[PDB]
Amino acid sequence: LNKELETLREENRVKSDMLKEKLSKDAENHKAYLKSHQVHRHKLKEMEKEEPLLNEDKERTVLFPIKYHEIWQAYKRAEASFWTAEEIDLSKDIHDWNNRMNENERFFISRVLAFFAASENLVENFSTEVQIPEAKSFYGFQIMIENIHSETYSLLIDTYIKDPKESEFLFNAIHTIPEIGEKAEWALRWIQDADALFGERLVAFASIEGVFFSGSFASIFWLKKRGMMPGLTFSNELICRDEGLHTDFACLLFAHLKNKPDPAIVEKIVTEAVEIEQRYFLDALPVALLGMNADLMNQYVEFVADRLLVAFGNKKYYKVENPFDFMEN
Amino acid sequence: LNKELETLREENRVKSDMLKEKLSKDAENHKALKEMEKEEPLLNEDKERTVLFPIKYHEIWQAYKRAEASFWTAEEIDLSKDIHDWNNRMNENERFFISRVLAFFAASENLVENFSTEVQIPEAKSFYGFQIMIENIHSETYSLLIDTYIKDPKESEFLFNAIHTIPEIGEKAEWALRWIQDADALFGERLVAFASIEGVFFSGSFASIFWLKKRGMMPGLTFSNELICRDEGLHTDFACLLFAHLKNKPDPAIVEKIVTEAVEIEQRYFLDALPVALLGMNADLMNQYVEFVADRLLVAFGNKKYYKVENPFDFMEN
Repeated sequence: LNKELETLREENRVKSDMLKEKLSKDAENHKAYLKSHQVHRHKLKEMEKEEPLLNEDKERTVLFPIKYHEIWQAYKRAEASFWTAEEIDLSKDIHDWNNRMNENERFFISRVLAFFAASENLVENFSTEVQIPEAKSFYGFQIMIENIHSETYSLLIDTYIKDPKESEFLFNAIHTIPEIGEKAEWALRWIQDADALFGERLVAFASIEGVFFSGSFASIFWLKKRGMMPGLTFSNELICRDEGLHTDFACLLFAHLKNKPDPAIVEKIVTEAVEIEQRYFLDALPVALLGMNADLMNQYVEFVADRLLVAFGNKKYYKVENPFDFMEN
Repeated sequence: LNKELETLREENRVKSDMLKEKLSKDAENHKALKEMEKEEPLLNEDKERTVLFPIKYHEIWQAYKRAEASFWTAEEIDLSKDIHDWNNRMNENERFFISRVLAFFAASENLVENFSTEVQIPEAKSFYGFQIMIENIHSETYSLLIDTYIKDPKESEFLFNAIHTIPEIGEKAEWALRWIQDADALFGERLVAFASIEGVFFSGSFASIFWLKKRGMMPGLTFSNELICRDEGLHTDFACLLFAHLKNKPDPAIVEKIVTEAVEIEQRYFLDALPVALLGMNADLMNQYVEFVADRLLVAFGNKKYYKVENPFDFMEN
């Protein structure tokens, strides 16, 4: 019952709040920062109008001579990976859901799906900006391929849970998770607020594809090890692959930026993400529920962020290592 | 030389201007609902939904799947016998008309900024997402093509210079600022203008290239030109489908007038810039096709056939 859940959250109530606190005074620490940099950020955001990645090269309509090979190469690498939800064999799955997965497992996973099927930016704040065809291609496909992800998670939810009676409780007891709110505030902070430099939004976006969900991906690769939910594992593999292709791209584009953000920010955006992500599992879904070690999970998310930081130019802040070998890929 | 070109434009100088004039006083005739818009289901989020499956809008969805299942890349286009036919089978007149028709394709924000952004139904967003993605492959294709047949950028350059002096581009431009880029421009009207961009504003080139299929040539081109057309149709049809869900539809007069102004700029594309004669076609029949195409769209929108002409081509029977 909720009993164990309680014990489990309890074991990680201390660490949770250590974070739950360590975020709060970030809504302020921010107002503080911006307040005293009103002048500086103006200069940057003003020079923004001069980043090649952000201005049309009207000396071009040929629409081929490949100027940005590195980018293009990213488009092709992803155009070549197209896949639909109907390639997902979901047969042995329904079986393992009732005769192999215990009560604890049928819970963790159900919730982790409900998460995926919940979480404008890509299009309206990025695909619109960026004046190089090479990149627009990548983004278009990114938006298109992410819509297939969305279909997938629902198909899945809709395959395993056949009693909407539950499916309903499920989604009700999912919008009370303090993490959603916190994630929300994390976003209004670096993304939805104007006067928010492009380069900073790139770090926040890559953090959404590369950090804000690395915890669920691995949790599902764990089910692969104990050979189960074959269909899920398969979709969960293609998706992860994808969100990686996507994260890497942000990095690649960051690189073309001339006026990059202050390393401090790059590190702080990522960092605040990690903390909300770890807090996902030391509060809402305990990885213990499916045989995982909370300490190692926390450690992975840190690894993942660390990895991203280096991709961005900053330096490993965590300095932890890959606590999982099945995520070696 | 430019001589024949002149004779050809000449034969259709009278008809051209008839139109060239019949557009001008449209920038004025124009100068001469949006609140309820906020109440069209297609335009408002149904927050009583996250499940992101229960298929509410089957008609739409069906459109998405029908198009998700048609995915194709530029690298499936065999462009071998093409390069051959471009030099040893196509005459001077043909190398010209086609070159220019490619340069056109490779020139012509709306789909996304105006539309994909509006329309609060997932079923539709999926379709649009794929639409934007698949249209980017079209763009790549036309350039690949241009880049395969024309290997001397020295030409490729003249080509693109003597292509931005075409009065049609400007006119098409004004046609757009009129129904699309101007604010206070009802959604339903922009749908008619958008469908006109996928279904009418380029029907003339598609057919012109299906004509090369008849006389068996440019096999690669014909093939790409087939998949693309198929696509832009899937796309046009969709607009119609969405128009249907609208509760406050535009005044039939507008629906007819937007389409109509399009047709005229489209016909004028070939009675001024590229004469279909150049590749053995009959300007009278072309003009007649564009009219057929528009006519067909009007009925799709609910209006009535304004031209009443018929399909002057059997190879476009599809």
